[PDB]
Amino acid sequence: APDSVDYRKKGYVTPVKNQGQCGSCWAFSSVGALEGQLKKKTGKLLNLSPQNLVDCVSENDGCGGGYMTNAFQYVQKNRGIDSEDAYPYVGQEESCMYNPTGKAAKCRGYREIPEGNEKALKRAVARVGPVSVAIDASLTSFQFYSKGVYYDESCNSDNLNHAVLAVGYGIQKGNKHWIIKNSWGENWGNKGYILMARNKNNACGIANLASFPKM
Ligand SMILES: *[C@@](O)(CNC(=O)[C@H](CC(C)C)NC(=O)c1ccncc1)CNS(=O)(=O)c1ccc(Oc2ccccc2)cc1
Repeated sequence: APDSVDYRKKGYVTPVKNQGQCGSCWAFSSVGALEGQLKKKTGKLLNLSPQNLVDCVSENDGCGGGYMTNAFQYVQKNRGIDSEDAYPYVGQEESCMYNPTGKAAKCRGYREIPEGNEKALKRAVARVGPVSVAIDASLTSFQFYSKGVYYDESCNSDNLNHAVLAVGYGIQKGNKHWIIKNSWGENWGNKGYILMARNKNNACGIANLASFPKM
């Protein structure tokens, strides 16, 4: 095989979810990194709580938006995060009600990849596991995706607006790609996932806002 890795096979990825009518795409992306590690450093994968981050991370906007690094700082400074079953996802802002009894994971910090360095991202993905990324998902060609390696020249690396999780990488039919997991339910794209162009000058700004937590 060539240089390629798919973590879904491995077991580091949790089933696809839907954010709904809440811009909590960031809470979903941080939770995914958190799970990748929890598997890697435990052996058992478990569903972590996006709702928990949505309500308690005051440094962010709730369903209004938020960064992922800001999500990690909270898990640390709080010392634990809930599991889904413990803190259900209602897709809406409400009171932060963290149940320490159901604390399912924790981290001790994080690390951003060099702004724009695709190779630095690829290494992180291969040596760390799923990384949290932020791309330009405004283009309709992105939204109506069903198959193939997406690439749109009019995509803007300066319009970081949608946060997702890079699950792996590899080639297709002479096409390099970043295996991306979205949070719009398993009805969008290829069962929730989309293959984005890899090595095409950092398309849609894939490497402009990456990070992963340390556990
Ligand atoms: C996400 O909902 C909220 N996104 C953000 O907060 C992003 C992510 C990180 C990187 C902070 N903010 C930024 O990317 C940003 C970074 C750097 N500089 C400026 C800004 C929104 N993304 S979306 O693709 O527009 C979107 C997502 C969900 C949605 O709701 C649905 C859910 C399910 C089905 C249908 C719709 C609508 C739009």
